[PDB]
Amino acid sequence: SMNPPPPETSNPNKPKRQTNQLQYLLRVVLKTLWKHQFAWPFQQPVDAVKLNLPDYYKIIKTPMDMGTIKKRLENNYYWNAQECIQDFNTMFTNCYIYNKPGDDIVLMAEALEKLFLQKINELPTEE
Ligand SMILES: O=c1cc(N2CCNCC2)oc2c(-c3ccccc3)cccc12
Repeated sequence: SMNPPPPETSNPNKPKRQTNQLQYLLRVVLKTLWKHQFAWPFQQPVDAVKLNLPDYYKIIKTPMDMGTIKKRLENNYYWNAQECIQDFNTMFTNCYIYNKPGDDIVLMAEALEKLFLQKINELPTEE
């Protein structure tokens, strides 16, 4: 059993910016979810080998995790806020796609997503 390579966190061929919205996504949104009691499973890529989930990367073709998002934000990898917001949503959706409703991992994702939605509701207007 093998894990795929993780998502890229640097790409000199990809245009990127610092924006006040992206700064908010790191300082407020990522920071808030990262410190949460249920953050730990989402702080790095899913290790499908160690977790004995050999079908994981057959079902999940767009893996994403907050470790990757954190690195991307710190590196200023993104062009806009929507790209980063999409990464968070991909992470949550992967969990709901792979697992059953009410599973502990799904409950954890739901708690993080609730806070995510609350914080992005107050995403500042672009300066
Ligand atoms: O979709 C998942 C599906 C699963 N599993 C399916 C249910 N049993 C635990 C692993 O785990 C996940 C984990 C995880 C990582 C380390 C320990 C525990 C969980 C993290 C993120 C997503 C999943």
